[PDB]
Amino acid sequence: QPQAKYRHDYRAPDYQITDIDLTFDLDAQKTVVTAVSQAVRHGASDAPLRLNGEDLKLVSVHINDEPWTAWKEEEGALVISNLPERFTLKIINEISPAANTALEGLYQSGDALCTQCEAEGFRHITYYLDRPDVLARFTTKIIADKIKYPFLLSNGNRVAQGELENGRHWVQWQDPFPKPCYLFALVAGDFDVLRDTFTTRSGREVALELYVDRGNLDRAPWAMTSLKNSMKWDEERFGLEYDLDIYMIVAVDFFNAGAMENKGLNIFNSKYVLARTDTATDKDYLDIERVIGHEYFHNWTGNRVTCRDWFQLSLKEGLTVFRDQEFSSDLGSRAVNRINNVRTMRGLQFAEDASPMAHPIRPDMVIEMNNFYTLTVYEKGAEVIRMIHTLLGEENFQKGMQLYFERHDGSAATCDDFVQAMEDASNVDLSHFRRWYSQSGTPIVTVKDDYNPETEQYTLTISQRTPATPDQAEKQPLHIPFAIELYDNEGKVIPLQKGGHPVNSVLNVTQAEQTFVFDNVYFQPVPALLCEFSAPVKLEYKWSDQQLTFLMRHARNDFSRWDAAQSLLATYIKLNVARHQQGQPLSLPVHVADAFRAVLLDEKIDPALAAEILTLPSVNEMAELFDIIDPIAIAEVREALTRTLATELADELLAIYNANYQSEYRVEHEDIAKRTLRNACLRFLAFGETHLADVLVSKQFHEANNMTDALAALSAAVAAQLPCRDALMQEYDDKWHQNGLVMDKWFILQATSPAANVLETVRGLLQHRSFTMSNPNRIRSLIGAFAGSNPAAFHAEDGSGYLFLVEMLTDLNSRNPQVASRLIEPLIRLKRYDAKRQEKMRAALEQLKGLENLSGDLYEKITKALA
Ligand SMILES: N[C@@H](CC(=O)O)C(=O)O
Ligand code: NA
Ligand code: NA
Ligand code: NA
Ligand code: NA
Ligand code: NA
Ligand code: NA
Ligand code: NA
Ligand SMILES: [Zn+2]
Repeated sequence: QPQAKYRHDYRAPDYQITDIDLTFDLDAQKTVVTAVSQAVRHGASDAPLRLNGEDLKLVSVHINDEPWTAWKEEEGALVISNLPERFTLKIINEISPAANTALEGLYQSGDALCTQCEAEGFRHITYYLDRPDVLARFTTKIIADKIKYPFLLSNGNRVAQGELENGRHWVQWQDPFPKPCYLFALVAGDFDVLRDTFTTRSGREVALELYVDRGNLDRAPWAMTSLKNSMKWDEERFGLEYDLDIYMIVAVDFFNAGAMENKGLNIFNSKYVLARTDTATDKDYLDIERVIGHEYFHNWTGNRVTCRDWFQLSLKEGLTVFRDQEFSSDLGSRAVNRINNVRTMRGLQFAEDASPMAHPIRPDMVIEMNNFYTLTVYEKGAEVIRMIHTLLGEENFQKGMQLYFERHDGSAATCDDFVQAMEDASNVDLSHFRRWYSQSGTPIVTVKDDYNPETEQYTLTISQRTPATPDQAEKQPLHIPFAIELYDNEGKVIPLQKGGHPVNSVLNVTQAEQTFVFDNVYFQPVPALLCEFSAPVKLEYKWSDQQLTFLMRHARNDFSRWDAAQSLLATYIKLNVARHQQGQPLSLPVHVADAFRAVLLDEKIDPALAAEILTLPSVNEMAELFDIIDPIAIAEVREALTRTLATELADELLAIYNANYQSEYRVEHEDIAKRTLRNACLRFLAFGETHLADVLVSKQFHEANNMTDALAALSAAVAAQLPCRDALMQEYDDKWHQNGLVMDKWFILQATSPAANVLETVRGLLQHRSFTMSNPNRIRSLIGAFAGSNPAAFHAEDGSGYLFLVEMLTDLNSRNPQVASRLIEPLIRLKRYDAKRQEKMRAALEQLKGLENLSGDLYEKITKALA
């Protein structure tokens, strides 16, 4: 079983490879790879060259065309001794794409051949320095059957091509930018292609090419549009242009993650490309936008400046996630973006940071690097970049970006390099701030206030601490940017000031305990605290219900209104989960329902914001409110809350639902906001009087002129168990079974059903004609959704959920360890549950621990969990 690697052990490579010339004789069963690398020794004279390789059949090794005798293969490697200081290495080896079920390296996706090399997949293709601080100029020649693989793509530009006998042909590509090998890509296959052009602001014309399976061309234009929007935004906001002549994107159906930023040749999960208005939701559209942007933004933050080592992953991922969010936010509703990203942080990433798998955004120890493409590295990473932006402001932040690229373009850099550039450009000290890179867990910030009428001073007393995590026992105070705003009783902002002088509204919370005093506060204020979620922390402040509804009515930033609503609900969620556990039904003060009534009827509230306030926290967000999670109580309480609101607000709900009717479907931000509000009302209405509800939901499903409205109705039928549910579900199956992406939404609904027999229906679905264990999207939509988004069923008291997940992981461990490791995440959270649940979950993990051929991916998580 493999060994952890440690950040502190980094050392510069003994050898570099500057140029590599690859040839593939491609065939599904047996591909022959010939790799000619120019190498240069940088370390000691007697150091052997250690090349990484996995599942390779070595055919030959030459050094300057001399067959080499001074080498040996060992586990995962080829070690070559006694070398000159500079030489040409030539390796020939074979691999087998068709046997590759793990989907890393060169593998088969339906009838196409494609690659996934990040993190360490290139070593599955040939023996190489598969580490991202080795940067080479690639030239890639691909030879293949002309009829099966008429398109032969790799990074860069086409520089040669020819025909051969026996119906073969080849294309050779060259990419002038030196790159680590995780950015290599190869695709071969037969595709429809949508071609278009973007002209950069300095007048460079870029050819854009989107390759999709035959018959999918009608689902390509949105993705192409989003790519152009991405290129334009990166110019306007960051000053960055694309740096090559062609930009290819290939949509493939078998892909473990969302997409991959391979230079000039991104490969995407089809989920994040294909859309038409009858197949895809507004959410899909905005996800496609996000992910096309993200991969495009990587061209600079990732490709032109790469990562010295994998412990620096957040250097590219946090930053690129921050960029995708700023892009979505600039183009769409900034408040909705921020809100959703906060919901992800509080509801999903916080849970990871309290799990056995916790780590800092820049990890210190890793066994299987594929386990570290996480909510923490990505989402918390972005929150960290956003704290830098909070602290410097946009103008200085952009100077730091410029200094970062000027210093590091064409190299592999570290997180620390990025911070240093931000500090040097801005003259803001971020010494203490760096601790966000090295410390795990979610800080808890405790605030106490005092208003003094004699002195006309408001004083905040702010504390922080981060509990210990399983990985780190010592924790220290962070540099928390803690934004506030103070409101008088009409809703006007009170200027923050002290001893004659303006005070910055971003307070520097750097110690365990400190006090901040504001002068010239002539009237007792209501504060907004942690505005725009200015740091990724838990806030402990004893809000009154009235302060919160005041904020819902007057806070200047949309986000603060949302967040005040979430704090209002939180008290009553906790109340009612304790009640539920004692058999007591839901209790909600009248004035709380009235605060939501007011939001429904305030015509001055942006519908984008109203919709989010009227979207109740998910069962994951509700779970973060508790020390011990009771998932059955949480789910029953969320249902009961929804039915209570539905009853108390029925007439207003119906009215706003009807008022937001739109006969034209458009993918435009104002329209999306109205629809989102409409459908937020629908969710409550689905839990009204049974007959009204059944009629309204069924009508929406049947008369929808787009998938957003049809899915929302179908989902409501499922959630509220309405009489029409089985018929609507069967209709959607009959209509859409041949379409995987669309059936995924139905699999999710099945898996997250509140029906008593959900598990049984889920097992049955393992034989459904649209399901297959060969496809990660199907896996995640049916199995992963059950385990991860239906905690109430997953955690059924008879333990049937755990046994089901064990059976599924027993298969996936061998087939596709990365998807297995995604799916195991719910079981590793056992210590958040009660003793009886812990016990069955430990047993399930001990069973897994005992699997023959346990993957490293699962071994890592399972041993942290059982600790
Ligand atoms: N989203 C993919 C790759 C990326 O960051 O673009 C992953 O989890 O690796
Ligand atoms: Na190099
Ligand atoms: Na990536
Ligand atoms: Na990259
Ligand atoms: Na905007
Ligand atoms: Na991966
Ligand atoms: Na507002
Ligand atoms: Na949670
Ligand atoms: Zn990324």
